[PDB]
Amino acid sequence: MIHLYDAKSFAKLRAAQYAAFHTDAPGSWFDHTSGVLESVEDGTPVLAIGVESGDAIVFDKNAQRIVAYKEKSVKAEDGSVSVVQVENGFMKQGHRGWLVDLTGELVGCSPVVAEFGGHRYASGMVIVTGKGNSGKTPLVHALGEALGGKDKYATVRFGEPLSGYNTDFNVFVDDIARAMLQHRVIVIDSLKNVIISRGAFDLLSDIGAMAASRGCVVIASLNPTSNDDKIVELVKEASRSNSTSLVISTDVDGEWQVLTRTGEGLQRLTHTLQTSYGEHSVLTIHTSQASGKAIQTVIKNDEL
Amino acid sequence: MIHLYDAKSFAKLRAAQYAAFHTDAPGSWFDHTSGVLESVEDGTPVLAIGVESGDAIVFDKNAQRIVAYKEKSVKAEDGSVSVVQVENGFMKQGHRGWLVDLTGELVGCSPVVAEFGGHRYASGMVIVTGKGNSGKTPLVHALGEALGGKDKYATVRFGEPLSGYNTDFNVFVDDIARAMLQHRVIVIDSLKNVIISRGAFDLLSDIGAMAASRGCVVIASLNPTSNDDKIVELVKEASRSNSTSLVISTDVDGEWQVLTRTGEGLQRLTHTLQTSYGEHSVLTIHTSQASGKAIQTVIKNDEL
Amino acid sequence: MIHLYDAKSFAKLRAAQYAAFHTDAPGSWFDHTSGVLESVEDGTPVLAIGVESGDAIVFDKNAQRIVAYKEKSVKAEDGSVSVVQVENGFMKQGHRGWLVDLTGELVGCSPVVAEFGGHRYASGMVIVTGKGNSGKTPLVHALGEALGGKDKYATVRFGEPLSGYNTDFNVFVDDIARAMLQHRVIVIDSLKNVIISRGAFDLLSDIGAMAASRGCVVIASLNPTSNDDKIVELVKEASRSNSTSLVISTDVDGEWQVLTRTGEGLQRLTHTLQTSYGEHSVLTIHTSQASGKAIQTVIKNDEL
Amino acid sequence: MIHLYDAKSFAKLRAAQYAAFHTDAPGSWFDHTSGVLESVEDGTPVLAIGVESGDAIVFDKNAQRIVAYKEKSVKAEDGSVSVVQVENGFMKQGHRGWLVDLTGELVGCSPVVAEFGGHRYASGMVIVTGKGNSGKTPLVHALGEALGGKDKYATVRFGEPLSGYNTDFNVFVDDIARAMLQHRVIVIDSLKNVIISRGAFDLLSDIGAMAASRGCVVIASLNPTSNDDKIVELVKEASRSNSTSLVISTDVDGEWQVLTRTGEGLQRLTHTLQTSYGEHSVLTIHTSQASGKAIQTVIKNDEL
Amino acid sequence: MIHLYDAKSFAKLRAAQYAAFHTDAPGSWFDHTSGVLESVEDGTPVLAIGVESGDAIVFDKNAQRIVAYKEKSVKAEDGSVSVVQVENGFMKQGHRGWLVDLTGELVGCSPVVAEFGGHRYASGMVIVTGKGNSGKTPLVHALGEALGGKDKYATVRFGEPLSGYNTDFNVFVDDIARAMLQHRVIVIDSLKNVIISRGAFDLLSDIGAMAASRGCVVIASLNPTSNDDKIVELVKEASRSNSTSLVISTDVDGEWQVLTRTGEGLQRLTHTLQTSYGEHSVLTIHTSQASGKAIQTVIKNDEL
Amino acid sequence: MIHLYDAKSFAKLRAAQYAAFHTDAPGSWFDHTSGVLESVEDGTPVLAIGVESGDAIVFDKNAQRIVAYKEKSVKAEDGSVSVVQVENGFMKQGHRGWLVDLTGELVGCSPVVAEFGGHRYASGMVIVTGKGNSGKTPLVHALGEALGGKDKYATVRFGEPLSGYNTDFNVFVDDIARAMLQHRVIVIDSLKNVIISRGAFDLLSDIGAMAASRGCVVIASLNPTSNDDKIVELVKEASRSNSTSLVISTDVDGEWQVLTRTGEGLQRLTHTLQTSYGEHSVLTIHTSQASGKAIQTVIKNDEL
Ligand SMILES: Nc1ncnc2c1ncn2[C@@H]1O[C@H](COP(=O)(O)CP(=O)(O)OP(=O)(O)O)[C@@H](O)[C@H]1O
Ligand SMILES: Nc1ncnc2c1ncn2[C@@H]1O[C@H](COP(=O)(O)CP(=O)(O)OP(=O)(O)O)[C@@H](O)[C@H]1O
Ligand SMILES: Nc1ncnc2c1ncn2[C@@H]1O[C@H](COP(=O)(O)CP(=O)(O)OP(=O)(O)O)[C@@H](O)[C@H]1O
Ligand SMILES: Nc1ncnc2c1ncn2[C@@H]1O[C@H](COP(=O)(O)CP(=O)(O)OP(=O)(O)O)[C@@H](O)[C@H]1O
Ligand SMILES: Nc1ncnc2c1ncn2[C@@H]1O[C@H](COP(=O)(O)CP(=O)(O)OP(=O)(O)O)[C@@H](O)[C@H]1O
Ligand SMILES: Nc1ncnc2c1ncn2[C@@H]1O[C@H](COP(=O)(O)CP(=O)(O)OP(=O)(O)O)[C@@H](O)[C@H]1O
Repeated sequence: MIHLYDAKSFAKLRAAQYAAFHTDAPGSWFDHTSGVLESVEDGTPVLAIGVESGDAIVFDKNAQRIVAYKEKSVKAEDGSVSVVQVENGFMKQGHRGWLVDLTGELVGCSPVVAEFGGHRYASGMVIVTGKGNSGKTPLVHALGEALGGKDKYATVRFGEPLSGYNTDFNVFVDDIARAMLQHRVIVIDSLKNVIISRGAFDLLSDIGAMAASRGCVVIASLNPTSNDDKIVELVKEASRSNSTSLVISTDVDGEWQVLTRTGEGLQRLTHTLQTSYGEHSVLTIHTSQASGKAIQTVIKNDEL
Repeated sequence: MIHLYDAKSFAKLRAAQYAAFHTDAPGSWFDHTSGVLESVEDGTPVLAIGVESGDAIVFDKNAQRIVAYKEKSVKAEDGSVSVVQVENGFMKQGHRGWLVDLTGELVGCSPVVAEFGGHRYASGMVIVTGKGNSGKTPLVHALGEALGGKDKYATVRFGEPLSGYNTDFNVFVDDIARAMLQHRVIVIDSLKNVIISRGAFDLLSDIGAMAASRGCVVIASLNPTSNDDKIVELVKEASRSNSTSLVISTDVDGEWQVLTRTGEGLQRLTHTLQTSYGEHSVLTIHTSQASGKAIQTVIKNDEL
Repeated sequence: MIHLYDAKSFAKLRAAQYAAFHTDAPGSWFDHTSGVLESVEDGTPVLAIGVESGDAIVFDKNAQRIVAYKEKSVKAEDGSVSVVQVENGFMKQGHRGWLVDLTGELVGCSPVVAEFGGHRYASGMVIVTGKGNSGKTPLVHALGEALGGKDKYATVRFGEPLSGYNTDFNVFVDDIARAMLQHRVIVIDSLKNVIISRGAFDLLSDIGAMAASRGCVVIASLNPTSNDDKIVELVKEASRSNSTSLVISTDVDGEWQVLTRTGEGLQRLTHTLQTSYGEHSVLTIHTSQASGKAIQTVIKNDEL
Repeated sequence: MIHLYDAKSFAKLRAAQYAAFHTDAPGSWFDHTSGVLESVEDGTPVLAIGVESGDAIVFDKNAQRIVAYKEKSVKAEDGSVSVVQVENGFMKQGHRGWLVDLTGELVGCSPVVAEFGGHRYASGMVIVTGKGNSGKTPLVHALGEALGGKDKYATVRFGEPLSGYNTDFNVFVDDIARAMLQHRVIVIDSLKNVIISRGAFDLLSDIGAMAASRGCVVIASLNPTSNDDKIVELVKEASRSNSTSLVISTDVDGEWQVLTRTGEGLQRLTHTLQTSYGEHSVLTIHTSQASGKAIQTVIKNDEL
Repeated sequence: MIHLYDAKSFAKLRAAQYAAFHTDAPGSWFDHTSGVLESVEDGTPVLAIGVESGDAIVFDKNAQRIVAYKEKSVKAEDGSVSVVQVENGFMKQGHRGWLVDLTGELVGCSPVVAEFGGHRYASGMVIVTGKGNSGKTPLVHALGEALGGKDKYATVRFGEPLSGYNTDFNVFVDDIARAMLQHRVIVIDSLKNVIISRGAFDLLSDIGAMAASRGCVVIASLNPTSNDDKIVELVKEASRSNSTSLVISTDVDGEWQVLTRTGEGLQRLTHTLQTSYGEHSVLTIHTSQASGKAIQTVIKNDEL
Repeated sequence: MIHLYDAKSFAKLRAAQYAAFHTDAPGSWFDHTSGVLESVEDGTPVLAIGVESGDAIVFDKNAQRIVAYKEKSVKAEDGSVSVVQVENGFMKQGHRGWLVDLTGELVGCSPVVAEFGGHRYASGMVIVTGKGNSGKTPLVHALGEALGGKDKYATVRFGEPLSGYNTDFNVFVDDIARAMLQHRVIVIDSLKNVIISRGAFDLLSDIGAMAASRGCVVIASLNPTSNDDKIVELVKEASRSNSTSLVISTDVDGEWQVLTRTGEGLQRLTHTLQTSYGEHSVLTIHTSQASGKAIQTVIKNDEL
């Protein structure tokens, strides 16, 4: 919905967003939204995500797909009215994204999802990319395990010529939806076949906000393989604007750079990670500051 | 509608447009249009805006979406006839934009929306853009607060991978319509995912006139990230022709240039703004001339 | 329809086309077609113009839109048959343009619409463009007033982020049709949003011929802003081939050059105008030869 | 249909094609097909041409449009079967082009349409083009009158911002069809708006064969105005492959070069024309050899 | 269908493919397939070819178009099932290409179609192309006569602005289907208007296999006129991969190079042809080795 | 489905994926999945593959196409639900790929399909490409025979102008499905006509995963002929990301290099092959290390 502000209420919001990343307990936002979700009347639509065609499928709090749901309206304090309807397994009325308010007045945040090795990581979408010899898949799994901490991370596999890999987009968004509804740390191995159908474009622009609102983190590998400048710019835009955080490889093998967005219009943070391989290619992240647009852009041209 | 002129009535029109920006009390046009809107019969369609498909959703004077409205025709002074009809929540007959006359013979104006720091600001659409390190988001919010003055400003959030951000275009236009019907100062944070569906193209060409007719101001951040010459020219065209005013960053951090259109075919005004950050990135605009097309173009190439 | 000719009937035609521009009384063609129109049976469709989709809306002699009209055919001398039918407000049978013959055997002319400052001006479509500091809007209004002479000119406003400006294409062509049905001097302030839907392409291809047939003149500002070669070439094409006359700015502020097509197969004329500003930006045109395609192409490259 | 040949029957065909251009009486083929057309049962479809959409309208021998025609089949000696059906003014079964055999075994000819100034001219389509100052419209009309000889030529006007000019493609193909059915010499002023809908593409590839089969000549002006390499190649392809003859301007004003195709796979002929203007821009062609592909290509790059 | 192999059956297949070109009696495969076709039940669909839309028309063994055919299924040795159905003149079920097995286990061959001047020529599609002064049309006809030998060759004429030339794609495929069903040597004069609808793309990828399976040869002229790199690469791909053989012009007038594919994955053969003109441009081919991919590519760039 | 992991379950998975390629008995995965398939209830849909339009056809365990199958759902451990329904021969509900779980928790593997000449080869999709004089076709057949070992390999022929070659995409995917359902070693001779319809894009994205899941290998020749950068990049992408293994030619005729993906997140292996020709072009592979992305990219540019 829309929000109204004066100098004072804006200063307050800025303070709360700052706290959502820097001082709240890591993973607390996820626990809070998990509660809001379990307070939902059973069978009520809580999330809608676009399929290949541009249509959306809808799920309930138990990650069950709702095939039918008679029209229902809800007027928010905003004055606006939200209407949801599901016919034959597809949304007839409503919108993509969360169909229940998980944030209230706490919007534009980057809820800390976890702390590891002395650094706080943001919820939302993290794109792992870069050129060079550092492997993306091993890094995505090591980050998944690290941010998970005491919790197991969820792995969504898509579009790789390996055994058991799903290659159907519609199954992919269904896997993604279920993961976000049930797990704080999510790994997506291969955004590649996504980088185009209306569904893929929707996913690219919707997932980061979906995750940030839930307080969960989605870690997706994006190999900028092609040298075709039209998708190169797409990968770069995804890395710059549809991602809450960016993890990109450097000149030095095994070393990565993390760029974190801490809130709407706030400064981006940056830090470096060292990594190494153990048996069967299992990678470990070793544990042993603000950046301006100038810096941001320099990192981005690495994609060229 | 169309208007007829001879030298004398054209001169009177030019004098009136001049006063609409330079001498009318700031924000008085907004108060005037609020009265016109309130004098509308309850349930009568006053505003139509396009959704993603290119279809239009319609609202009444109370920012409530009209789903059913029997065909009704009105013949204007012009002799032309306006016909409106709404079926199943969508405009069957009519046009995008204001469905009631908010202007009469006072057309082609840039109704002054507010005065701040000794400068008059126009209603209509303001695009905040530019390259460099000066942040756009902090600026749109500071400008929203400053032009709001005694009034709170409305914030429409769209397409950012942050908590509570809507990413569905159809919800976005619903938020925009309601904001313009109820508030004089609006902030749109992120025109990014707009820069393409028919709905997005409609918004870009419709919003400035909608707002200028209402006497409200829509301050939209537009980060010219991509270097893909096709959207680059789209961003530049938007900044040059679809905006009533332009606020662009300079070589010096914290400093901005404001290019204001004062009326149809009138000269543009320019002035500079100095700004600084305080706690939690809250930005403040400090407060302590005509330009030609050549100057205009020079600023525009900053976009490259 | 088609016309048959031999050396003699061809010479007569060229003599008559020459007269239509060079010796006929200014604005006499418009008075004549006004006569043809008014002598039409009430309700008879007289003009069809394309809407956005490519469909056409139809008007009667009083600029009223015909929503229903039973199929009716007419056989001309040509032997050809014209069939017109209107269903649910849209043309089911017929063609875009004038539905009644306003020309007969007198075709291929640029009927003189007015004489001002010692120069004869042609009816049809005039595109006012060019790069530089010379203002397009002040110029079209000044031309409208001057060619209007004793008569007021009609102003059609479209696609500008200013008050009261319509931005819906379908309302635009309805405005245009009515203006041509009722006035000899018409100004369109902004073909910009036209420069693409089938309706827009249709308008660019139809308007010039429509106006010339009626003996009215349509003066349209076309700011060649974008540097995107695809539309830049569209602006040139429109300026070169869809315009009966071209008024383009020069290196000297306030100075313009006029290129006039005087008839089918005839030479273009050229003359220069000096102008100056008075109060509130009201512009005045001061009063106080054939060209070859070489000259014409040179002017055209000013668009680059 | 298909044709079978052995060395002897092929040599015979080659001899007949040679005679169709070089020795038959000018215009005799037209008279022959005129007879074949008048021997057609009244109301039977003889010609089908594509409209904008890609559908085709059909005419009878009197250039009357057939709106209904119950399915009918005809087996040619080829063994093949030709079926024609017209429903609601549109061909339901059949093909574009002549629906009655006008040629028999005499195919691949370039029937001499006329002789003038010591040169034989071919039927089919002639495209008049080129850069420079020589005017296309005056030349098309002078050629029309010259080839007409004792007969008047038919003029089809399309897409020019002049009085009485039709701008609707569907009316244009109807004018073209009628002209080919009733006249040996046809002039089309402006193929411009054709150079894209399926109808325009069809016309470009169909007209030359339509005319060549009838023994009529279609003279169309094609101004290679745009510098957009995609249509430049289109104009060049039209001039090279969809035209039976090409008339192109040279470095010297008033001088033209004619390139004539004399038959399928035969050598092209070339000659030069001198011209001059009389009163009201009436142009006269003064009256007082084989070329290879090398030569052909050189002429074609003139279009660049 | 699919075929299984071990070293031994693969060796036998390679030996059989070798003999299909090098040792079988010229044109014997065509005689063989004629017998297979004649043994088909009357009315049974034997061949389907695509029309412009991408739909397919179907024929019986007597080159008669089938408009109605009740669904019928046949299970091949492969285990697969072929189902055919024809409704309202169009294939409802089935596939493009031969609907009956003309090959059995003899697949991947280039059945020798004829021997002339001491050289064996393959069935399938032959594209005649190249730049320079050597004429394509005279060559396809001379080759049609030479490979026909004791038999007349079939000529399918398409898309040339000459008398009796069909320009409708749907008639073109009907002519092609019938020719291949009834004649061993076919000449297609003009693949030009093909080089795009789904039907045209289908023809390019289907014709070579259709003909090679029948044992017939289709000699198509392809004039690489345009310099538009996109169709240039299309012409080159057609010449390289969609043709069983390629006949291309050299630097010397009248001299051609013949590149023949002898089987799947086998080596290509090359030989040179000298030619000369006689009366009325009738060309005669005078009669008085393996190449590598490098040579292959060299010839191909001649197309640039 | 999705899988949850912590450090320990992840290490086990990587150990198992390593084993699937490095130590499991060659071809044992295929025997295992053959077991899963045969234990499926007759009639149960087991595999869905896309046809040209983007729709999917479905097969049972016996490679028979299912035309009708009433909606049936199944809930996996994942909690997710799989729903399959087939109407009129097409999948109404379900997804492309395997409709029955062939992998369970064992995902992301490249199951060893065979061992030949001291090298283990992976199941999944192998693309055989490269520039130069080394023949693709002889190589795929030689690999098919070698990896076949004691078993015959299945050959799927598509898009070549030779006898018996199918050129219809829908028959192609039916051939492919049947081959994977019934054979461990499969060769596709020509993905060329695939490199675009939704079906083609689907195939390129699905086949590798399908084959790897089954434990079968699909060897496809892909001749990178065109120099059109758009498809050149499509060939690289397919070679880089849609292939489980890549076999590409070198500077030395007869010599190839093999790049094998050994598992999800694992390193690629590389080895070189020498080959030679025997009778009738039958090729023999002679029998007698990890790579980094740098190495991999260098190989890829050989495509340019
Ligand atoms: N306290 C502070 N001091 C200096 N700069 C600050 C600041 N707080 C915020 N900023 C700057 O404000 C800017 C905020 O970003 P914006 O320019 O609005 C684009 P964004 O929306 O953050 O990302 P986007 O363009 O990908 O959507 C950044 O340059 C940030 O560094
Ligand atoms: N009094 C004055 N003296 C000098 N120039 C004036 C003037 N009044 C207006 N102008 C110029 O007239 C021009 C008016 O704008 P125009 O070029 O006609 C269209 P616009 O207002 O720029 O809208 P647009 O950019 O969307 O097309 C500007 O160059 C303005 O500076
Ligand atoms: N008396 C004359 N002397 C010299 N040139 C003349 C002339 N009369 C006409 N022309 C030329 O003939 C042409 C007439 O204009 P048009 O009818 O438009 C034919 P065009 O200009 O060749 O094609 P177009 O439609 O692209 O402009 C112009 O070049 C005009 O200058
Ligand atoms: N007797 C002869 N002596 C020399 N050349 C001859 C000839 N007869 C015909 N030719 C040449 O044969 C060629 C015939 O043209 P082709 O190369 O087949 C292309 P076309 O079909 O004529 O035109 P197109 O490519 O635009 O469709 C021309 O180069 C012509 O000069
Ligand atoms: N005995 C032999 N000695 C050397 N090279 C041979 C050979 N037999 C076959 N070849 C080569 O093997 C290759 C066979 O062709 P491939 O590249 O596999 C596909 P193609 O037959 O060219 O069809 P395509 O061009 O449509 O893809 C050719 O380079 C051929 O010269
Ligand atoms: N033990 C190890 N030592 C060094 N590198 C290793 C490694 N194990 C795996 N890698 C590297 O990690 C990557 C594993 O391949 P993938 O799973 O495909 C991730 P990627 O290659 O970064 O993305 P991709 O899918 O585009 O190939 C490769 O670069 C591989 O070389």
